[PDB]
Amino acid sequence: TGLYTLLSGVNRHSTAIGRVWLSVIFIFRIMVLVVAAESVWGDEKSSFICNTLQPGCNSVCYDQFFPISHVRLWSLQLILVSTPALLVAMHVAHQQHIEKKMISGTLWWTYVISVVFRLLFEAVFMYVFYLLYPGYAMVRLVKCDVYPCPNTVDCFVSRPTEKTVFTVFMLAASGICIILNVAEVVYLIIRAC
Amino acid sequence: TGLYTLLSGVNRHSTAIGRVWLSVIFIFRIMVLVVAAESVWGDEKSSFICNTLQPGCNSVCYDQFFPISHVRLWSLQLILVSTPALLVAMHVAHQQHIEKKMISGTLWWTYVISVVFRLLFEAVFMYVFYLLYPGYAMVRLVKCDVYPCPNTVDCFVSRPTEKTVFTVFMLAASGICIILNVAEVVYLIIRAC
Repeated sequence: TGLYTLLSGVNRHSTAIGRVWLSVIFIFRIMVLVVAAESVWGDEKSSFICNTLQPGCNSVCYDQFFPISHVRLWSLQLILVSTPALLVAMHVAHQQHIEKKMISGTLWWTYVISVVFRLLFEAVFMYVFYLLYPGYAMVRLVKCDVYPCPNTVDCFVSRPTEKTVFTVFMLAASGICIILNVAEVVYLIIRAC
Repeated sequence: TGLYTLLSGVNRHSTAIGRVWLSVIFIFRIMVLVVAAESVWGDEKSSFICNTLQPGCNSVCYDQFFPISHVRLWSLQLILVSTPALLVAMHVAHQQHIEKKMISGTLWWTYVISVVFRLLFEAVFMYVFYLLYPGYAMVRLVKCDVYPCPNTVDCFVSRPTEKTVFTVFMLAASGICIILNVAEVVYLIIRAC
């Protein structure tokens, strides 16, 4: 859990919000993703079937309707969100090593910049998820007309309801994280002056 | 061949047109139908296939696109066209038997009425063929959306080109028969006065 709190962005300049609340939500998202990765999204493509005899229609329809899986999007989002925290940690380690082998304002500015970057990454991933999948709910039946499928074919999705439930959980957690990051930057600015 | 000439409508009041030309066309139609009945229309339904996994779609699509086979239509047309000729023949046999056990105008009127009825039957069968199958040509691929087929499916017809050739032959023969019957009634009316 210590590695998770390090990846959250806990810093000596962090207030209570960033130290005790943001890290817990980060760990919660990690745990939910670990639970839901291969249990419910494991057979997304192998169980995807269409009512046709045309060879190759299943694969092209699956690629058309799922350009990138939800789990992979959430994994990329978590990696990119955790990157600035470990960047700051490595910078702190470098500064301490330089001190050992031989100011606070630089640390403060680095912390606020990293928080802003985390907010930006969360916002852009929310926007791209909205672009790819406008509705939070997943449907049982889809209509596919991509070549080589003739006319329009019916295709069926695996576990729509469970995927909808986990999507709701993940989106709520991401929204809470965005709100907490905005509160963090506002609180730091207020404390500055 | 004598039975065929009897079924054509050969009568003692018949002129050359009805005695030597109409009967030959009748026999020609019979022979072409016998050749084409089971050779080319035999596998019309068993070889009819559609690109789908839906059970029962082949049968409903075949029934939708072929309400009655061409061969059965031609068989019914031949039977109904040959009916008045044998009706007249049985009436003549009855008259001769009555004469044996004990006028010409009755025979003349019966002959002209039978020719008119043959013309009407040929015309109505031509019209119903035009209603069911507007084009003389048969296509390779058809689009079917009848329940329970989902959306629209592609279905493939057996031997479209050979069926088109035989359809052209049969339609030309029927048209020639219609023209000859009209000429027969006109010639009989002219000879009457």
